[PDB]
Amino acid sequence: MATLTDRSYFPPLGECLSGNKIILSWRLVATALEDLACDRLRSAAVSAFLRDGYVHQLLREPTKTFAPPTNETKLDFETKTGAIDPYNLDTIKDDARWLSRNVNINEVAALRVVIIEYQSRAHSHLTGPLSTQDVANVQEAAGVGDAQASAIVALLNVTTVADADSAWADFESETTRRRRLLATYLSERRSFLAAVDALLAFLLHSRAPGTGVELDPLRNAVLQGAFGFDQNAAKPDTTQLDALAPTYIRTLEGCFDRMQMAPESLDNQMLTEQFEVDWIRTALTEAIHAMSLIFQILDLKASQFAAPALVTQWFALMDTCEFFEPVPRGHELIAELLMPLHSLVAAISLKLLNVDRTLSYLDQDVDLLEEEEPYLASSDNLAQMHTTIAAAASAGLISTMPVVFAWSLILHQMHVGYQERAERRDLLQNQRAQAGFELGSIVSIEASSYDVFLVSQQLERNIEPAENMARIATGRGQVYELMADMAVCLGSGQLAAFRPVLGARARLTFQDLLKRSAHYVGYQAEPVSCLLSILSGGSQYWDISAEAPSNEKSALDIYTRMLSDDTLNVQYASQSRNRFPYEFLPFASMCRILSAALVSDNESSELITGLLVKNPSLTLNWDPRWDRSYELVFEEENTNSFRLTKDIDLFDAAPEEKCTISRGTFGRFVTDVGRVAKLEFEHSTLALFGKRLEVNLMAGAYDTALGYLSADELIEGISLLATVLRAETLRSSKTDPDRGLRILTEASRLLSRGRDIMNVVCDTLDSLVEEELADLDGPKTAALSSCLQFLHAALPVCPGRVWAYMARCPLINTDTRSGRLSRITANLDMLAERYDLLLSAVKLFSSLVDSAKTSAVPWIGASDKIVSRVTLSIAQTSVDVFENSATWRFPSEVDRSVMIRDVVGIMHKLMLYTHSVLTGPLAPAADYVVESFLSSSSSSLRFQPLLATLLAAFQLPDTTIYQRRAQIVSERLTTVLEFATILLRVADYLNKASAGIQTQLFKSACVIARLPAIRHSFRIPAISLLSALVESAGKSSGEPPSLLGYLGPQVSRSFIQIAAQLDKPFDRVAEVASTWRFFSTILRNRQQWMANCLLT
Repeated sequence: MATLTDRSYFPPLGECLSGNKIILSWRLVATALEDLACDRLRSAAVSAFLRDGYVHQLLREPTKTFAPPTNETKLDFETKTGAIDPYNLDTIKDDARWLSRNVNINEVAALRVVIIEYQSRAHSHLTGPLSTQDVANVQEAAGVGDAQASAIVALLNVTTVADADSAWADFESETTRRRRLLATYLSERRSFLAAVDALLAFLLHSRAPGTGVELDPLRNAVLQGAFGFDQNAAKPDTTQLDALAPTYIRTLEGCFDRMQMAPESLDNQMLTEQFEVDWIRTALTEAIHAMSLIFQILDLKASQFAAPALVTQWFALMDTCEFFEPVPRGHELIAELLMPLHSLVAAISLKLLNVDRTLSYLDQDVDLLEEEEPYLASSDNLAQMHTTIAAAASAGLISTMPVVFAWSLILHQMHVGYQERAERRDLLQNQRAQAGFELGSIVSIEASSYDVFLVSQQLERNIEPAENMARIATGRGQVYELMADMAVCLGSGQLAAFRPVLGARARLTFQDLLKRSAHYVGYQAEPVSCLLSILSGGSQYWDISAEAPSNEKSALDIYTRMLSDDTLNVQYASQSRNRFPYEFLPFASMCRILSAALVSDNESSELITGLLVKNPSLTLNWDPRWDRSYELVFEEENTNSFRLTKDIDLFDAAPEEKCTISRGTFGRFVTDVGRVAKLEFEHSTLALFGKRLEVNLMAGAYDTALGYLSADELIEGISLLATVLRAETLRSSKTDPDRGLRILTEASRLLSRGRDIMNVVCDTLDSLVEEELADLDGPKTAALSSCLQFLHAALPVCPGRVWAYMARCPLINTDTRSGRLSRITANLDMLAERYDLLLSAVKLFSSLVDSAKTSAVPWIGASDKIVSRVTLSIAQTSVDVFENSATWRFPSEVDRSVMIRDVVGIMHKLMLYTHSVLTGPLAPAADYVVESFLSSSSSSLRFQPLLATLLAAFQLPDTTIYQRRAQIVSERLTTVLEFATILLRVADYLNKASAGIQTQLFKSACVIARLPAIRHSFRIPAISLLSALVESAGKSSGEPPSLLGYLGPQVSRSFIQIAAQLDKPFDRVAEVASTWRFFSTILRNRQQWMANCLLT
């Protein structure tokens, strides 16, 4: 009746051991809730799991899940297994009781883990180290006289030593099985908290962009069932959701304890080096996902004081855990979790301090809501929080510097409030003094709710401690650089650790700190730069999207607040405009960042674009040759106000294309330390920059009042142009197109000779690259990126112009006699700006071949002739890059993964689009790629990057954060695998090749077949490839190479098992079809050994 049953979460043992019921482990549940995940969340298994009342109890009270053993659970453990070929019930029983004793969980929970391990042994086999023979195969597939070094470092890391026969002897041992049990347990712990975190993100974010987002029935079902939250109710009860925060805060003390010691109840020599890392990694991961949850809950009541009990609970925790700073940090797995952990710690602390509402409340400038109560109301609260934050500031714990900084402001404001009331009181004391010395009431001070705390620390008469905290944090504490890093971590770029939604709401705390510190700090280089970083969040031009972070409206607050918030807008945003273009970077950076981020919000985009087109002022260096073209308007003694008596032209010859500012326009000099003037001249920033751009080309044929724009201003200015063009493009409709068109002509509204901004950027591009033919300069190399990005953005609005220019674009046009300039200029080195340049080219090339597919359905500059040489050069360059990537040194492996995915993608699209455009315009390009890979003159060297992807994928860390990193490696793998399949097909299709490329894939089959046990998204592309391999071998005139032969007996048994386990867990139609395709081709292509293995 009342007692919620365990049976749905833990099926009867018999149905598990048989294979009927596959237990939904937390790992699978977690994967079903991953950032991409959508289809998996629909499946009946997961739907039932999330709708289970028993599961709901674990969600509210996480200590239940792996709760300590009791006689109540010992009893259930006997009952659970008194219901029942030997899978050895006694071995399973032995293990469950061993596990329960070693990590001190209850026998039922241990039994759950034991079965999970048992039902995933096939996966365990494949994730183990390769056999020695397998390594020999990879080595031979690589086979280079020099580039085997990069192959060697990869093989060394794949972990190598095994004779397959004894590997099974190891695997079956009692020791090895129980290490797997510990690892399965640690895996389940990580996944449990990851699941809870991801579940809340799923519930609290309606209208997410998943597949068929009427996942609302599931959302509503869980909300009402687990948290009593009825959205359709009059006033929804949130007390249960709220209760999650104090609950999960409690779990954090545990994570911190475990992070310091393994349970002294665990058998020795389970304690390998591998186990210690896994143990620590789990504790940290649990901490990170709990904190993510806590934040989501706090953010439910944002713009409002948290409950004081919540505020003090958190800071008491930070006190006992020393702000989560002392952690054992040896391995890399542990290392990449530190920044995310610290980011959440800072953000949560800031969220709870709520520096913005706190300062406003102290100035009696805010009215509390019904049940709102600030922690400031109590001196006792403040006393506890103070010593904690002060201790962090004294120890110089780096990650806590934002908290120290925010607190120093709060302290100062309390001190000011006290001094004000003290003077107000001492004034009355002196009025009554005066009236008394003519020819008895001892007037006291106005009472505050924080005074007795102030006195206890002497902060009422001595504010030096607060000043010093700010000094520590801005100085040696490097809080500005620190927040910039946390903003990348909490960003929306490829290095981001968290969901964009969470990150966007968290970065908000950092922005509030800068909003308030601007009162004490001016408009200085550091806070400004930091603010730009917090806004940027590590994004770039390629990340620009037509949609908001998970379609969330409030996720864009951090961006929209730059407009709507009086302090940020006046102190930062409008402040940057008031000094543009005299100071170019900040204003230009900010418009680029905001417009890129605000694409989905029309009212915000119009305000930013409108400002660029209708800009009220202009700030520049005063030309001393204008000392008679102005009269002082008056007051004070004015270095300030003046009025232009004559007209002044910003641009002079040595034409009606000039920038003149009519007389009467008012101005103001802005330094007295220099000669800078702010002119109230309304104008178009874009139109102006376009003309500045044009002047820079003519090399002294013009005069500029604005000066020659430098390399940095060249980079920033074009990127802004690119971004704004791109943004306006994505906002355009079929009822309102030509938005990008308008932006192009608005920027071309001031040029000469019937010339466009298009021509200016293209001429800039060509001129730059002859200047960049010197090749030593990064800033110029970066400017090349911007030109390419503009060209990319310009492609959708005027395709023909871009194609027409690419024909003469010196970067590629190998053309007449190998005039390939991008290759020479990029190859020289492969770091920093060079990578960005090469990426921009690749990305632009990819859009070009995309343009040919939609051209087969304004366009005037595109002819078959031109499209053929352009795409041929692209193919030529793509192959060159792809091949060279083997030896190159990229900034990071994530960066390499982007490069490889996009370069291989280009070549894949060339072969795939050749038939839908007689040879055909894409034919020579497609032929170039085909001939490049089929010729064994270099095929034995042109396979290495393919294998590198294979091994990179095989070594993707097991993490539930850094999902964007995992999506990217997955896209690199998938793209390479699918490219390999198209190669095999085309090779068979024209009967050439077969030979080496097919052979190399067989040599690589040992790695390929292990992929499906690394990630779900790997499964279908890997299997699909092996099927294409088997089908190709069946088309060879002799007897096809045995696939079972290469993989070995045991690996094959495990692989085939998984192809059946592929069908099972989520019931996806696609998974079933790939197993069917694989088995069908095995049975039809003379792989008898594999065929028989299929049935055993």
